[PDB]
Amino acid sequence: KTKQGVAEAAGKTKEGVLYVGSKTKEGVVHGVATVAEKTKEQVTNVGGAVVTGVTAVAQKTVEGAGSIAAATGFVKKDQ
Amino acid sequence: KTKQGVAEAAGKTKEGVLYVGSKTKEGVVHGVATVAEKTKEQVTNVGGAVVTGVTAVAQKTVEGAGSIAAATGFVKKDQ
Amino acid sequence: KTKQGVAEAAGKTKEGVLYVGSKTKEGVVHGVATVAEKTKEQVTNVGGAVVTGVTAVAQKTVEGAGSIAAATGFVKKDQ
Amino acid sequence: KTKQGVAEAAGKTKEGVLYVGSKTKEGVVHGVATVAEKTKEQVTNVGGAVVTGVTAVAQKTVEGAGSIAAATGFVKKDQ
Amino acid sequence: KTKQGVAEAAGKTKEGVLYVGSKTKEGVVHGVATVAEKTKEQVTNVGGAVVTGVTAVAQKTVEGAGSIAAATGFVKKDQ
Amino acid sequence: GVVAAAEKTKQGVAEAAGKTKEGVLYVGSKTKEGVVHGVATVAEKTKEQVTNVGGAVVTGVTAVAQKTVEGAGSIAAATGFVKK
Amino acid sequence: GVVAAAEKTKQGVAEAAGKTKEGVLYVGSKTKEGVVHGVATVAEKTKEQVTNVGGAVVTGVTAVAQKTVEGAGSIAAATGFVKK
Amino acid sequence: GVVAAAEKTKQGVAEAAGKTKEGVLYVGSKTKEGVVHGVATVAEKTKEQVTNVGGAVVTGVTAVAQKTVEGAGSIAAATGFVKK
Amino acid sequence: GVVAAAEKTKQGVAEAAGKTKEGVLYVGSKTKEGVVHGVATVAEKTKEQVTNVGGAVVTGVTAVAQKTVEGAGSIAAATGFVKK
Amino acid sequence: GVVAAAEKTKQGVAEAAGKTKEGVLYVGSKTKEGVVHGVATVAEKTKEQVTNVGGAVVTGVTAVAQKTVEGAGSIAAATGFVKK
Ligand SMILES: Cc1cccc(C)c1NC(=O)Cn1nc(Cc2ccccc2)c2ccccc2c1=O
Ligand SMILES: Cc1cccc(C)c1NC(=O)Cn1nc(Cc2ccccc2)c2ccccc2c1=O
Ligand SMILES: Cc1cccc(C)c1NC(=O)Cn1nc(Cc2ccccc2)c2ccccc2c1=O
Ligand SMILES: Cc1cccc(C)c1NC(=O)Cn1nc(Cc2ccccc2)c2ccccc2c1=O
Ligand SMILES: Cc1cccc(C)c1NC(=O)Cn1nc(Cc2ccccc2)c2ccccc2c1=O
Repeated sequence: KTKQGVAEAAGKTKEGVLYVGSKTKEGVVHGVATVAEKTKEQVTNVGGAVVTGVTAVAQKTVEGAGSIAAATGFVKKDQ
Repeated sequence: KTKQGVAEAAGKTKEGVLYVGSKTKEGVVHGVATVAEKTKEQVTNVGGAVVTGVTAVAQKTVEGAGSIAAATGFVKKDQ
Repeated sequence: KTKQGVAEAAGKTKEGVLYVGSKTKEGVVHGVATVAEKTKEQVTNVGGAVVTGVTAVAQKTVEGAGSIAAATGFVKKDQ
Repeated sequence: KTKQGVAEAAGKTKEGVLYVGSKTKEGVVHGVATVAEKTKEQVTNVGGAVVTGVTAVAQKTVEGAGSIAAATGFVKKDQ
Repeated sequence: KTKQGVAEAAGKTKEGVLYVGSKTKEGVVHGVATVAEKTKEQVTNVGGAVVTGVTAVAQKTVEGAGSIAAATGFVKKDQ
Repeated sequence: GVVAAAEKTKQGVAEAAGKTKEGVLYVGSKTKEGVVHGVATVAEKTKEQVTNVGGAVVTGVTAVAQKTVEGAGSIAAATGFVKK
Repeated sequence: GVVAAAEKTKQGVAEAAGKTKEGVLYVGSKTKEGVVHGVATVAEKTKEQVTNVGGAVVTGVTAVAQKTVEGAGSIAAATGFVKK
Repeated sequence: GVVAAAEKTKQGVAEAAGKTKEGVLYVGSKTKEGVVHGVATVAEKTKEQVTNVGGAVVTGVTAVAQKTVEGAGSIAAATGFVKK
Repeated sequence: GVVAAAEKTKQGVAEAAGKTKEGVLYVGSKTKEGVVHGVATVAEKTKEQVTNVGGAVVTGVTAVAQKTVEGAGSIAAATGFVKK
Repeated sequence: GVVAAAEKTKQGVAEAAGKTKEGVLYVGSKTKEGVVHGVATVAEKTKEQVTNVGGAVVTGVTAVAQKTVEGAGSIAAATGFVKK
């Protein structure tokens, strides 16, 4: 047997109130807040990559090798 | 047997209130806040990569070798 | 048997209130705050990489060798 | 048997209030705050790498050799 | 048996209030604060690496040899 | 007077404002005003006798959460002769 | 007077403001005002006798959370002759 | 007078402000005002006798959290003749 | 007068401000004002007798957290003849 | 007068400010004002008798945390004839 990333909860009672709960989070992006007020942005681009936004990426994979989650704002000119 | 990243909770009672809970977080990005007020930005790009934004990347993988989570703002010209 | 990164909690009572909880955090980025007020930025880029933003990367992997979590703002020209 | 990075808690009572909790943190970046006020930045880049932002990287890996968590602001020209 | 980086707590009582807790921190970066006020920065880069930002890296690995956590602001031209 | 001008450009923005008053903004925030969370009570054999004559009595297991803006929040108020 | 000008450019922004008053902004924040959290009480054999004559009595297991802006927050108030 | 000018540029920003008053900003912060957290009480055999005549009495296991802005926060107030 | 100018540049910023008043900013901070944390009480056999005549009495296990801005925070106040 | 100029550059910033008043900023800080932390009380056999006539009495296990800005914080106040 093998357990990985497992949340387990067990409870037992006779009389009263019983609460049992389990939660799991794998590859989760939570709570991203961004505010821009009275911001001046001037961009001149000639054949390049410019990124000034908000990016939130969450990736979960099983048995995956060589995977890329996020590749933002790049110039790739391989031969 | 083998346990890795396992959250376990157990409780037992006879009379009263019982609370049992378990939580797990693997590859989680939480609580990213960014504020830009009265900011002046001037960018001139010629064939390059410029990144001035907000990036939040969370990646969880199993049996994955050579994986890249985030690659932001790069110039790659391999031969 | 083998335990790694395991959170365990156990409780027992007869009468009253019992609280049992377990939490686990692996590869977690939490609480990133950034403020820019009245900031002047001037960037001139010619074939390079410039990064002036906010980057938050969290990566969790199992059985993964040679993995890179974050590679930000680089110029790579391998032959 | 072998235990590594294990948080364990056990409690027992008959009458009253019992609280049992366990927490684990592995590869966690917590509480990063950055403020820039009335800051002037002028950057001229020609084929290089310039990084003036905020970077927070957390990586947790098992059975991974040769892994790099963060590689920020570099020029690599291997032959 | 072998224990490494293990936090253990045990408590027993009959009547009253009992609190049992255990915490573990491995490869954790906590509480990084940076303030720049009225700062003037002028950078001219020609084929080099310049890093003037805030970097927080936390890496936890098991059975990993030759791993690098952070490599910031370098020029590598190996033959 | 407030004047903003932009002449002979390719892309131009000219904004002029006399008086400006900003307001409140909440982006990805959580608020808790007057919140009761997680109350557990266990009673086995409780004996209670109450004799109330012209008054306010609050007994037992009571959980009250109140949020008042332009008024008063009371649990037990035994008053008299409230005028105007 | 407040004047902002930008002449003979490719990209130009000209902003002029006479008076500016900023406000409150909450980005990714949490607030707790008047919050009761995590109360546990165990009672086995409790004897309680209350004799109230023209008053405010609050007994038992009581958990109160109050948030008042322009008023008063009271738990037990035995007053008299409140005017204007 | 306040003047800001930018002439003969490729990218130019000209901003002029007469008077500026900044406000409060909370980015990734937590606040706790009037918070009761983690109260545990165990009572086995409690004997309580209360005789109240024209007053405010608060007994038992009491947990109160109050947050008042423009008012008074009281637990037990036995007053009289409150005017204007 | 306040003057800011930038002439004959490639990238230029000209900002002029007459009067500036900064405010409060909290980035990744925690605050605790009027907070009760971690109170444990164990009572086995408690005998309590209270005789209240025109007064404020607070007994038992009491945990109070108060945060008042423009008012008074009281636990037990037995006053009289409060005017204006 | 306050003058800032930048002529014949490639990248230039010219900022001029007449009067500036900075404010408070908290970056990654923790504050504790009026905080009660870690109180443990054990009582086995307690005998208490209270006879209150026109006064404020506070007994038992009491934990109070108060934070007042523009007011008074009192635990027990037995006053009279409070005017204006
Ligand atoms: C809650 C409570 C219980 C028992 C004893 C008392 C004194 C209180 N407190 C208050 O009534 C507070 N109050 N007073 C007034 C004014 C007023 C009250 C009664 C009669 C005539 C005028 C009021 C008017 C308009 C909207 C709200 C309110 C308010 O909220
Ligand atoms: C809570 C409580 C219980 C018993 C004894 C007392 C004194 C209090 N406190 C208060 O009533 C505080 N108060 N007073 C007034 C003024 C007023 C009160 C009563 C009658 C006429 C006018 C008021 C008016 C408008 C909206 C709110 C309020 C308010 O909140
Ligand atoms: C809480 C309490 C219990 C018993 C005894 C007392 C003195 C207090 N304290 C207060 O009532 C404080 N107060 N007073 C006033 C003024 C006022 C009060 C009563 C009657 C007429 C005017 C008030 C007016 C408007 C909104 C709030 C308030 C407020 O909050
Ligand atoms: C808490 C308490 C209990 C019993 C005895 C006392 C003296 C106090 N303290 C206070 O009432 C403090 N106070 N006073 C006033 C003024 C005022 C009070 C009563 C009647 C008329 C005017 C007030 C007005 C407006 C908003 C708040 C307040 C406030 O908070
Ligand atoms: C707490 C307490 C208990 C019993 C005895 C006393 C003296 C106190 N202390 C205070 O009431 C302090 N105080 N006083 C005043 C002025 C005032 C009070 C009563 C009646 C008329 C005016 C006040 C006004 C507005 C907002 C707050 C306050 C405040 O907080």
